Amino acid sequence: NLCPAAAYDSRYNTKYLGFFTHLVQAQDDWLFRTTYDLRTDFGTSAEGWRELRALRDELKRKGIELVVVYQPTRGLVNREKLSPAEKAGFDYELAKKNYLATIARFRQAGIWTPDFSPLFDEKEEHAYYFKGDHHWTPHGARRSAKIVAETLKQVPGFEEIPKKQFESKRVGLLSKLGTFHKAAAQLCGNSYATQYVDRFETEPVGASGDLFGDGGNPQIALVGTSNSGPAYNFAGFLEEFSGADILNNAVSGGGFDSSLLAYMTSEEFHKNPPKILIWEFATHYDMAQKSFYRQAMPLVDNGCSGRKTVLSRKVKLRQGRNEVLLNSAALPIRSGSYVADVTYSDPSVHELKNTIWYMNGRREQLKIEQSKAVDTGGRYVFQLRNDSDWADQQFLSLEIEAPDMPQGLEVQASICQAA
Repeated sequence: NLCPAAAYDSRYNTKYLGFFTHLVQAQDDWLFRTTYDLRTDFGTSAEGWRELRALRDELKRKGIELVVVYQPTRGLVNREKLSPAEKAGFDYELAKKNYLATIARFRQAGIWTPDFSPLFDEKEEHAYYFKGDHHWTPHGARRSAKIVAETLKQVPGFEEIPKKQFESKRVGLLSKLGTFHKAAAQLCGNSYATQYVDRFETEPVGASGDLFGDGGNPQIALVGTSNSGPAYNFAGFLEEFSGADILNNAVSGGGFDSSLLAYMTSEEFHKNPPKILIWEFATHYDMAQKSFYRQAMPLVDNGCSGRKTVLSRKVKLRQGRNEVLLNSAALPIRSGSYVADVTYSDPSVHELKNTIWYMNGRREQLKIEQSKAVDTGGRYVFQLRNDSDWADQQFLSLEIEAPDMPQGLEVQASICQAA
């Protein structure tokens, strides 16, 4: 039913289109993406695995256990919706093997990791995935949350977490015209039916003993993508099957990084850290991205908050370059053991362009893009570079390139010792 042009990866050469490379027509109105859905490669580089373990450890030091929800591919779960040709062409066993190996590597990094493989190659009346979209249906989210809940119960400390009874009810229908279907419409002029599935919500029921473990506060937090959003009720099913409150901090559009970064920038996170942090994302993200970890690591301990700065200053941004902090007294500030903490006056500024000068004339240009949908109060936090040959350098200056900058916009920067 798809037009011939749809079969060529080079036809998907744009921003919108690159998320669909390339579309194939399966049974009924099922579409699959070859590179996203029918992939056989999973995981990350050795550096990625080291960064994941380091982050897990930092979290563990703070009394936080990490659970990763590694959402499986549409190909692994809904294999059977493929055409016989496509099914024959999709190396399902290789994909499954590589996926499971990746799950094992998560575990080896000290991360609790639910195994979704019993859901693979499913035969279910309510399909795990939408026909022409990248989101799971609520039923998919539900079957996933049952397994995750089983992992949560194994997590050290889970027994002390306050327990409640939750019930999930269907409260309406959820309409979705899938993104793959829309992409195919743009490419081929095709037209696909909007899907309507069961929409669910979850509520506490019963009496208001076990409710008061850990003083009664919620102890489990969820960070994630649009998949953990309210429409699919992933958090609600987690509560239903686990008996525990789930603080949902998912960010739609946030991808791999945004939700967790915004959450760990929040004050409540550092005031009352969760015993358990659940982290949900899919298989196409680059898990080794260094600028992610440079923020996440120092964010575990609230950057410079509560702790004395060696330098601190507030300047109004001019168009272009702004020198923000200058070590004019030539104080001892070793890079690979120092941290930056920075706050815009306008919380709607979702981009930060930094230049870091050292006493040897070298420079680092660090550019941090933040999701449009989050609000960290305009705050950003990052470690000074500690690559092989940078950790040793003496800090000289921090400069900030102005953002469509709001008028009057100022910025507050501070540099502190790291623990």
